[PDB]
Amino acid sequence: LYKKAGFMYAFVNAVIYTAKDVLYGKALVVDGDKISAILPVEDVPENLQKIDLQGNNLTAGFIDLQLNGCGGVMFNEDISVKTLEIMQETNLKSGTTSYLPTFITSPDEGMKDAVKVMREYLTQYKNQALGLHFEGPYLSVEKKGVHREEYIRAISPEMKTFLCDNADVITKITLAAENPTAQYIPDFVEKGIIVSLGHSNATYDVAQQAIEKGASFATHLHNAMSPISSGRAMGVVGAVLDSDIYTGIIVDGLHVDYGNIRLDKKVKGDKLCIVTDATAAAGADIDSFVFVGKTVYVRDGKCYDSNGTLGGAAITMIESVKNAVQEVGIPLDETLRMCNYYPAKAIGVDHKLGSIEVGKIANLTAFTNDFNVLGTAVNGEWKAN
Amino acid sequence: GFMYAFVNAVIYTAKDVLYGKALVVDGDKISAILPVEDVPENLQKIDLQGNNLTAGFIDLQLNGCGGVMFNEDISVKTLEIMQETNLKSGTTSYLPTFITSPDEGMKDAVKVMREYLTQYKNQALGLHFEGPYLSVEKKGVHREEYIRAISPEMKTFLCDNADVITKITLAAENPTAQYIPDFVEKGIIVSLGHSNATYDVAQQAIEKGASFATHLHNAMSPISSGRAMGVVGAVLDSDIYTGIIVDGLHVDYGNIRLDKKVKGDKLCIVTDATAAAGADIDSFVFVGKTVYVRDGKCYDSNGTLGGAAITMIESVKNAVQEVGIPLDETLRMCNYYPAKAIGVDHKLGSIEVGKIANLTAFTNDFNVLGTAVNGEWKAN
Amino acid sequence: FMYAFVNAVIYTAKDVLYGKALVVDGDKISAILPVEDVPENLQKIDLQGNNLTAGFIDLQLNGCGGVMFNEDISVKTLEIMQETNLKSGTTSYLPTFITSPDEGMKDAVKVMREYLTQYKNQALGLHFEGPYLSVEKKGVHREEYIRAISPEMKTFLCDNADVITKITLAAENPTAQYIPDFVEKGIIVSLGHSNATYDVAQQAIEKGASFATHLHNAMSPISSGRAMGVVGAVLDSDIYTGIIVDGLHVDYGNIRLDKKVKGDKLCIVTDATAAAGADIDSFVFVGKTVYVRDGKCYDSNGTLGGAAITMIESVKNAVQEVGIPLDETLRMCNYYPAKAIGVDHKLGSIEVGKIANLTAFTNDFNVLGTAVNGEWKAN
Amino acid sequence: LYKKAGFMYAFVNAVIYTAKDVLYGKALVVDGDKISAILPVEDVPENLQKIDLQGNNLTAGFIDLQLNGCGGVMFNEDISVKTLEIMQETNLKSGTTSYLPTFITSPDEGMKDAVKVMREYLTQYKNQALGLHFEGPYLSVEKKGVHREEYIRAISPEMKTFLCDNADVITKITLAAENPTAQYIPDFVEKGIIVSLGHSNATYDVAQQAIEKGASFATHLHNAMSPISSGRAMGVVGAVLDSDIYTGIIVDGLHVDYGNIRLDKKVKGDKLCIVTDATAAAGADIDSFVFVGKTVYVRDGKCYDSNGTLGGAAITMIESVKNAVQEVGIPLDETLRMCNYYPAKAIGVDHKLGSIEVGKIANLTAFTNDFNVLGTAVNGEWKAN
Ligand code: NA
Ligand code: NA
Ligand code: NA
Ligand code: NA
Ligand SMILES: [Zn+2]
Ligand SMILES: [Zn+2]
Ligand SMILES: [Zn+2]
Ligand SMILES: [Zn+2]
Repeated sequence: LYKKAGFMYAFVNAVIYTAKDVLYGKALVVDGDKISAILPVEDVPENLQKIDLQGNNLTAGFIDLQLNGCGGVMFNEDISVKTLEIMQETNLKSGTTSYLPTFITSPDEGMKDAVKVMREYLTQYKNQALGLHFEGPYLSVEKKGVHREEYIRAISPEMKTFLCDNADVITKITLAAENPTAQYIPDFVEKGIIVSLGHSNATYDVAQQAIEKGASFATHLHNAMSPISSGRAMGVVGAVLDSDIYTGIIVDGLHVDYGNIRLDKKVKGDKLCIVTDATAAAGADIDSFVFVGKTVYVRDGKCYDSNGTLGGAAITMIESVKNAVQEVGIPLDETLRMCNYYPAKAIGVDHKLGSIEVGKIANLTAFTNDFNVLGTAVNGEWKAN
Repeated sequence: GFMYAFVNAVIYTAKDVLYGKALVVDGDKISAILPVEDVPENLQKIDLQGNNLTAGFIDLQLNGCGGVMFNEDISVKTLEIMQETNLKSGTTSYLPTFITSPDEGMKDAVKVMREYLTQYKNQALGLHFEGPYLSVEKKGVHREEYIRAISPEMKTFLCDNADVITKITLAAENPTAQYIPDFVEKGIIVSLGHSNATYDVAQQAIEKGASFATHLHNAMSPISSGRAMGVVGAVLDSDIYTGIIVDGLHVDYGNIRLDKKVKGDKLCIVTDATAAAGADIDSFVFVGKTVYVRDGKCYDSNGTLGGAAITMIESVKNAVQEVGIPLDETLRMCNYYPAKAIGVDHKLGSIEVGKIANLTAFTNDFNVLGTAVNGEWKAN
Repeated sequence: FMYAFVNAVIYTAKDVLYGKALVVDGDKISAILPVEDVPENLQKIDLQGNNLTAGFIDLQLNGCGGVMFNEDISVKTLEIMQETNLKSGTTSYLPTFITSPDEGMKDAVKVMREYLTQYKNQALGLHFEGPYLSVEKKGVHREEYIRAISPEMKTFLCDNADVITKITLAAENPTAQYIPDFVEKGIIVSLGHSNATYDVAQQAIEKGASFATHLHNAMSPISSGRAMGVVGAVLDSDIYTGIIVDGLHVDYGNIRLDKKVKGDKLCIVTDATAAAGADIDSFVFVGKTVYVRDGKCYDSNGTLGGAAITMIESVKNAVQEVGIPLDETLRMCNYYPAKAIGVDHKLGSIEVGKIANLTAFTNDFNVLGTAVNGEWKAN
Repeated sequence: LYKKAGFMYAFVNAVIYTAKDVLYGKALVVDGDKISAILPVEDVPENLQKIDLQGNNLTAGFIDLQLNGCGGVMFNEDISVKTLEIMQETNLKSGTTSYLPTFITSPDEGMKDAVKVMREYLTQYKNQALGLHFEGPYLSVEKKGVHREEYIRAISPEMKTFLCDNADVITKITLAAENPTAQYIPDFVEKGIIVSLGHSNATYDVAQQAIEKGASFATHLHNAMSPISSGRAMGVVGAVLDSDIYTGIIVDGLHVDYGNIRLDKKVKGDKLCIVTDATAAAGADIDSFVFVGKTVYVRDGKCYDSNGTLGGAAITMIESVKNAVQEVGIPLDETLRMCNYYPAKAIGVDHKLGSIEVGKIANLTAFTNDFNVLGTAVNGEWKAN
């Protein structure tokens, strides 16, 4: 009624990266919040409103599976619907239409606050911030990174019930394979929570046991992980590489050498996902921020604490696309799949998001060949950058 | 040597698709491939506005264009017009194609090719004699009264003039095929075409040295049964390079899908174009036969097609949008593979340092922005 | 009853296994395990380093071992064809009943249904090749019997779909209107003996046809750049297709091209006749005299009337003359035909829980024996 | 020459692994020391005597690029032509027809003795022991392994001249990328010596510099190398993997976990070579041997000195083929290439050795599908096991 869902409109004069094809000479019709039609550009009804993308690129909006903050805010430091709204709006400037608010190692009280804020946000917004990613606290202090040792712990039976009871707003939990909490991996998976390995010093065998129990993701590969340290000690890194699970990797050139990403892409193929792991530094100009009481300084696109340990990243998805194409040498269409289609599959939202197919949600990103985002559509709502 | 740079382009090198790079031209050569932010500040830049840059296209079968036909006006001026017309659709090199007709015109065409080559490099490269040593059953629009078998005198003439003859298309069942080893030894590419030969007779010609096949499917014995594979089957079941027309009228797009799957990096795109390409005409004459031009189709009185009205950049669009070949692979079918098919790939057909700066810039709706020929840039 | 095959290279359809044993339990594949883990007291068949794979499935087979299903419509014929098949590694097949009067078709349905009350996973179901063909591509099929289906015969076939696996018909025959009806009833529809244009053949595929019968043979070919025919529609499609690999029906070079295009959709069939696995000089095939001279079956005019080849002989030719790798060739004889007719959940590959229909063979392509429903019999 | 005159014969009833094809129904004709023809088996000239391989496999003879000893002898301990003859004869029992005698970290005098012995051996034998592999002494103390710290050193200009002057009998030198000796890599390469990286704790950058200066091989990947220890520290292992050089790897399941081999094969493709790194225990039944003053014990397939340091391998090429096929999961035809064709390419003898093609040398191995060697041909001369 009254065109509440909007007039139908069409993107024209774009190269369309659908995830399965690269389309030339086609137009993309949006109807309400859905991708309506993909048709020859000269068959678009003359009465449709048209967005002329001037020969640039159009793809499904990026999905960022690990995001602690951006645009000057941190979810841990300000647990509110407003923070989530700010992060969503900031993400659009870099082509990211959905994300997982990532809430790291901290007391039980804030975790329950996070659950309340997520459920409140989800009464108002769909297909944007999708669900919580609890990164910690059930980690290993030997691979704590910037996480506070005093909060790294094993799960109580009551907290296990709490998280299972609230699985409808929890997309992912990152935990250590050797933490006693790994006993509950089948319980989490049964409730629909993605279990991901991270901040873990486990051996190869112990990591594979957690994968066997149902862990299906690995959090920022190489960072805070036991590595392949010898021919006979493969660690969490080797376990993740020598498996079929999806894995996230940061492509800022600072967390992981581009050479390592080249190797990891050859091994992992269509199971390697790009995440930002971004902080308040991303999409803003700041000199420091607070991360669960620890001050993280921002200098030269590096986010590090006073001892030089990296605490998140300052990168965005479209910047990550550019680095993967230009420095890692991944072809553009495959790089895009690592930012939309593969993360969608990794958390099981791919029936409605992550690729350009008729009937899926019109979450979309337009971008140039020098990797500037021109605009986004979220639920069919186009907003130029 | 004048130096300048192309910037703000996606560069298709034939081996890579480069983002964030610049291309530096020095005289007639590709001098450097650099991060765009490392271009020396004293170089003028051509800003390609985010569009595409690739090696200039090479058209291995081109009868005419821009309203002229090489058979009808055998002159250096004709070759100059064809070259100038070709630039508008991204084609920086071509083989002037001279079809079935009497000996005297063939000798004129050799004289004109030599005169052209006293002046021009890396443009019209050398003659493609298409015929007359063909078969009458697969003549197409070629004149039956001129289809013949070669005399020892004309065999000597052609080998004596191999310095300006790039390719000869002949029929595998024509007695002229006995001379395939002679032609190849003199440096002439032998192409199979206009031939009704059996599979076995075609395979014999390939074994003797034929290394190309002329507009696959058109004027060829087909695969007519499980047991009769003909010339088409011999070409497909071989390692030879093959040309194909991608106008959607000479060959069904589904046939091109199959042939690409079989032939991979041996399938080249040719236009086989006529006076109608790059012009707005309704008919033209082709060795005395009028050929009508209607809706991109060139056909004679019987509806036999006589060449095409297509260009290389239009063929690129059709291969990408109708056949489903990826852009970078389609471009290779228009520059890198034809370069290799005729042995000019050491200097042309790909973007690498030290090769000739024959370049084509084009948009994603397949309009050519301009070309460089021997490093000299001209916007369309 | 439990036993294991040991000392074999096991082609499972997904992997080529070395150092493993295959345990059979009753009629099922029970376990695949390291050979040194097989208990001492478990009975073992030692395959002496030779090859083991899922039994072959022949989707087009008119007769063999001296008998023709059309000519001798009986359960005994199907038993003879099955036991003959085992000698060349073929554990399941579709009895193929060609273009002939309605009454014989009804006889075949009765016989097939009676056979299936006694035998499982062997002769699977009928292949009716014709009569709804075209006279321009009749081959040895009798022109007088090629026809368009009546509403009464359409009802009979759909009523008896429980024993009809496949129907081969021509895309330009008016019978093609009923392709969705046949498909809804569980009958595979295959294109064959058809002079259709590309467009009319693609129309039949869009309507539900999912197979093509002996590619190149009795089909309109790709006759030009612009006329792709039935051959072109099948190749430029995602449907399964059968091909004969006897070197007489189709040039090996054509099979090379067809394999390059169709990949995992190209299935090997024998299209064999009474001459396969027998020593006869001629036979009559629906009134047509077919002479047998050194492995070629042809009528007086020289038209091929079926083949004298077996599946293991086709494997050899596919490997040695076409150049297809052994593991891929075997898939064209078990896994891909199982998928083409929808029995791949129980047959066609070596996976735990599937039926133990198995074939053991040497590297010069002699069959050492078979298991059918787990029951091993050496050649 | 009162040895047997070279004649013509054929192998029939074999599956032939040529390195480019797997042939069924073919025969292989030998003429003198050359592969003469590959023909349909029915077309074999009827006058020829025929070896019937009874349906088993036939491939080019294996080339072992790292071999310290076998059959009860160690080249370091008995620097003699007789030692090289015993190793070659022992090698035949496991399908290996060529090898590089490996001489480890030792004083200059022994190195000069080895050059002397290698040159005299090559006056008598072709296509067998091909030339020396000097593994050390220009290594690093931090990754010395079983090599004596007191002998690890940097090369003098006189010893550098000696090695370069004798490059005609030296196939390969393994050195550490951070050893000052690495400055001479271009000199060694210009003289025709393969430079391999090994026993090196170098950073990724220093290792890539050595590769840039001409190093084209890496010695037993993972073993005695700096690993990829984090996202930002890729070490020698990462430099080798993220390059196009050939590298050798031990496939005994004890030096390198099979999962690591899986990963390295996915990364390296046709650049990964199998070596044995074997010792006097290979092809013998001994409980110990001496290796430059140290007793090395043979226990449960392991070779280790009294303090438990690994000192070579007890594995043969055919056993490694079995492990690569059954434990790593590499297809048989690709596994064979890692044992003949790729090592041939790695040291530049592929024009004459390493594959079954007409005109190449008839160095051949016949083996069963339970990976027992039935026999070999060396320079066309067949000898059954
Ligand atoms: Na959830
Ligand atoms: Na020439
Ligand atoms: Na059925
Ligand atoms: Na040397
Ligand atoms: Zn973390
Ligand atoms: Zn022509
Ligand atoms: Zn038939
Ligand atoms: Zn070592």
